[PDB]
Amino acid sequence: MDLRVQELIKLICNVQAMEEMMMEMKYNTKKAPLGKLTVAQIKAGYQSLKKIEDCIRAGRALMEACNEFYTRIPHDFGLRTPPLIRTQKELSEKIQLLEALGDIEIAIKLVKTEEHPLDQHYRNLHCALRPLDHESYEFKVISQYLQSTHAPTHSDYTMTLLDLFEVEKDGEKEAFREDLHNRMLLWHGSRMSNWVGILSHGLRIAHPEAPITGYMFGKGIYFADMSSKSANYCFASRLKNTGLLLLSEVALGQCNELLEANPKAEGLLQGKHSTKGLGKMAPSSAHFVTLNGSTVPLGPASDTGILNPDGYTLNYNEYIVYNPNQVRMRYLLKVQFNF
Ligand SMILES: Cn1ncnc1[C@H]1c2n[nH]c(=O)c3cc(F)cc(c23)N[C@@H]1c1ccc(F)cc1
Repeated sequence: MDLRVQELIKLICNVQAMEEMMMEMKYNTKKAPLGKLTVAQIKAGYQSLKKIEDCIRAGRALMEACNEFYTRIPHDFGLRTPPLIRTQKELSEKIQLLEALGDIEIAIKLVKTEEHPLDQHYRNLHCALRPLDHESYEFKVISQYLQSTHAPTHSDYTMTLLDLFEVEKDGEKEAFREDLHNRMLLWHGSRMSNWVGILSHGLRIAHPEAPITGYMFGKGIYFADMSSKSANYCFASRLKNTGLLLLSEVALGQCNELLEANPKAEGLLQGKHSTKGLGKMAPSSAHFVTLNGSTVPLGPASDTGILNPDGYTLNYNEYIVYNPNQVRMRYLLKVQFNF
């Protein structure tokens, strides 16, 4: 490759990192190594999670259900009683875990070699990654957007743009809902473990067997107009301060705008093309710009005056599309997190 693209590839294709990351989520790799991971294993996971969600919707069976889960998706809690899976946060953790294994299952297949390995990993992605000049117009806007939509309540770090690549995933230009109005350039963040999957298969909706209570606005692909909302889903740390952020063209269409969580939001569409969870603070439109016919919601964020008298109010917006054909990957940011 070019060196910058080589180091990116190195970075995301590091299986030792993937292993470290999974141990950090308390997954037992000694017992179920990542190289012995299969689609069937991971479905078995979902099927046992579904059975747990069932017990929370209904009311004993939960101990049977949690055990089956831990049998099929081994964990490592050491000498402590393995905890039960009982709260919304807990179940959503288990889903973040399984998603991640699916992306690793994918990476491990892909990183197998027959050319230099890094050049092989790269080719098998089927997605052009192109480093951009830091003096260029596109880098200017992206930096401004990165910083200017850093949310005031994600004050625990800053981000530094280390490097920028334009992304072009085979298939996407053509599949894309070019026709839909309301097209915006929006963020997506994810665990480092997941990039080989996302680059090679694209952003995907939730797995079919995934429990729906995990998903605030149902099983779509989620985006923010607030860089740090997305960046939080990188799960970076002082120990692992290099992450990646995605910018994608998102064909939003008419938005069904929602004040609070509804996992059945997808059936609420009834003609519309996306869900938008309304936030307290959002970038203001007097400040937007256009990059290749996609609106870029430049910061800073302002009180939108939005309020949910019924309960919890979102701090910042989110957008959910329920078909990959509404997403076109566009730029990938290499970001240093400064804690
Ligand atoms: C954890 N996860 N797995 C796939 N997608 C995600 C999240 C997400 N990933 N990345 C983003 O940029 C994002 C931007 C949002 F405004 C909102 C988001 C996300 N919510 C998604 C979410 C959060 C909790 C949950 F239980 C399920 C889904």
